[PDB]
Amino acid sequence: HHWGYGKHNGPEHWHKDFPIAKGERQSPVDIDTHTAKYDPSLKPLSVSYDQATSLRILNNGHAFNVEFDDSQDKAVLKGGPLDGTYRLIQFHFHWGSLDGQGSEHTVDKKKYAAELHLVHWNTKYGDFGKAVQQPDGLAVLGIFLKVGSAKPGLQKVVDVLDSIKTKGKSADFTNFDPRGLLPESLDYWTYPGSLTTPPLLECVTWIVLKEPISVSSEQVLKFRKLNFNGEGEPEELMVDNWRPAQPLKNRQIKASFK
Ligand SMILES: NS(=O)(=O)c1cc(-c2nnn[nH]2)c(NCc2cccs2)cc1Cl
Ligand SMILES: [Zn+2]
Repeated sequence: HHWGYGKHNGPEHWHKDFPIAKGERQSPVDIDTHTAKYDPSLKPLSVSYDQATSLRILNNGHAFNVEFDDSQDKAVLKGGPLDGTYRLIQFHFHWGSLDGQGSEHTVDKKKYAAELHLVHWNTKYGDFGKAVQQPDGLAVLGIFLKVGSAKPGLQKVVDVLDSIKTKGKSADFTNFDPRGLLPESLDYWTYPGSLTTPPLLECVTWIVLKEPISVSSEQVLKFRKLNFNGEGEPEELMVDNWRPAQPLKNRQIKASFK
């Protein structure tokens, strides 16, 4: 009876196994655009992905992860609110059953169709497992998806999903360039938060881009054909794998822009 996003094991249940679910810095949150303050002291954000080495794509039974070689400083996030160097380890998405829901963060209570999370760990802690035990251990770059024009840089991901339909399936996924998933502007909001999946550790600096990327209806429809189940089990479509907005509590959301 493990956590998930079903009727009986969804986000409202997670506190029973993970009491930090009701903690002081849980994610995601609603970004109230009128309450977020411009912080002119935020340094410019540095996304250095030209040397990124993608390795593999995995269906982990609640999303799919694109994993990178993070055994050296190739693909790194620096600047903005961050002290030091954060190495890209994986990206994944959250999405909906319908275009009107799917994102984890919301903007003035608006839900986007999906949300991309590029997960990075703080290299001063030496490995990801040590970093998630620290209040500044991770940095996640969050990017909203809206449905409209296709995102050409997403299609290589869409086209491999047929090969990882069910939980525990993986496929080689080399030479994927995550720069193709970025919007034009790097304007962002930032706040201290958590993992949005169990174990919900309070170890994340969130950096959420203001500009959404556009993907096509056909692209998001292919996300919704994945399965939560393993092979040879009753089909349960992988949709609505998002945690809703959590209380902001004693936190301020800072804007990089006026
Ligand atoms: N939604 S999120 O707050 O961005 C988050 C979600 C996951 C996730 N959910 N399920 N599987 N991974 C994650 N895993 C990191 C790694 C995966 C494998 C080796 S390290 C990290 C973060 Cl910060
Ligand atoms: Zn995520």
